[PDB]
Amino acid sequence: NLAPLPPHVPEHLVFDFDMYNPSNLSAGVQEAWAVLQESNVPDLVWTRCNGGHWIATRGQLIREAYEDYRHFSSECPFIPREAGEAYDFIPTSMDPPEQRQFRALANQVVGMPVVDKLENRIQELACSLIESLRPQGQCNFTEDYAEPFPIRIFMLLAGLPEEDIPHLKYLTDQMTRPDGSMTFAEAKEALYDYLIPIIEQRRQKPGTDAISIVANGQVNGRPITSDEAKRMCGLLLVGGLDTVVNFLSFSMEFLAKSPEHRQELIERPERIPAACEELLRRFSLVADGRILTSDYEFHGVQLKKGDQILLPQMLSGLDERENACPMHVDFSRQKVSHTTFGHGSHLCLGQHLARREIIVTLKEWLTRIPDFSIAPGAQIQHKSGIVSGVQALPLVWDPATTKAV
Ligand code: HEM
Ligand SMILES: CC1(C)[C@@H]2CC[C@@]1(C)C(=S)C2
Repeated sequence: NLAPLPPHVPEHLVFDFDMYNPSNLSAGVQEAWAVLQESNVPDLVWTRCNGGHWIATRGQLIREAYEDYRHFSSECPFIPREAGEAYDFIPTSMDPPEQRQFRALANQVVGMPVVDKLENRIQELACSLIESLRPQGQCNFTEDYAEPFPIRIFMLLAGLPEEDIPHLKYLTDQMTRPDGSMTFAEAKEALYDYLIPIIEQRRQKPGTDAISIVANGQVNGRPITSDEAKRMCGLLLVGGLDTVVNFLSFSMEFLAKSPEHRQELIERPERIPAACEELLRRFSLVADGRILTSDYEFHGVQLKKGDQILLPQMLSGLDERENACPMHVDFSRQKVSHTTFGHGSHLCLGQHLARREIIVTLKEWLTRIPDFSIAPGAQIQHKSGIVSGVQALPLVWDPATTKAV
């Protein structure tokens, strides 16, 4: 289902990439995207899929576009347009200067100082989940760790019942990796139905949780509105539920396949932080975009007002112009160049949280379960979307090679 080419699009710029179902998905999600970076592909292409939109393919262009909010607006950041249109998260669907006030508040809730305070729980949960798995000699890493670990921490931060996970996780998934079961607006609405009563409750009787702080916050000298609080919280939920979860699975799949990388981390732990960056580069997984505010000629291509453009954060670090041998995992790269957590004014506020969760997992897993692999005859399937993911990750190990702590 290709959309008819608009008049302004030169036929030579056409490359029919489906962000939701790329062609070489079997080879892995990052590799399926990386087709965009082959020599036969222009830097800036138009795809007829998902209603027609531009895609910048090179880290240089992606960064420029991300910097330029005047031309590339966040108003409609999701493809397809109906999703971008329904999209009303804060701060994400706002441009500076307006964005700034909302960002400052979101920052109060997820930033460094929160990470620092939660550090002990993160460590406690990771150790507990791992120890609980260790003697089994097998899990479903996606269901058994990648989900619970980051989610439970978010749940704790947000002061929401663990019981809500399944319902919430379903709705968030619908947003990044649409099933066809529900449209964006429907999904958005169901999440909002969820949050409304809670926000209400927390404006009346505040707690110390993230929702309480957002609901009762100050933006541009006045109080946040209920609707504004709803729209921030909605974003927080998607970030909490859908990011760290998927990343861990890519990373753990790689480690399961690469003894020499595991060993490296076991023997030279000083390297963890560097490896975490390298994994964030190689297993980058986010792709959103912007909307043209006006007619604009960008690197010799004429963009029309209202045109959406995908600026895949995933792609920058995979670009050979940015990193030599991109598909190769090297913990000792002199410079790890990525835009995994975004670029420009929308840089990921939850990054500090994400990094802490990753580093803990690496350290803690490797400590107890140094030797593991993918289950014999399991085929690992990746899934593409706004946030890419791994369907299931069956791991096996010999308990006798594990270490209790
Ligand atoms: C592996 C982990 C994650 C990755 C790769 C990631 C990636 C991103 C990207 C690419 C953006 C910018 C999007 C844009 O420019 O359209 C961003 C923004 C954002 N993310 Fe993260 N994210 C992660 C984890 C999280 C977590 C754990 C949270 C906390 C709930 C979260 C909260 C946010 C917020 C609040 C923003 C918006 C900042 C603003 O618009 O000013 N992220 N994320
Ligand atoms: C990856 C996303 C595009 C999705 C919606 C905003 C975003 C930056 C976070 S955090 C979740």
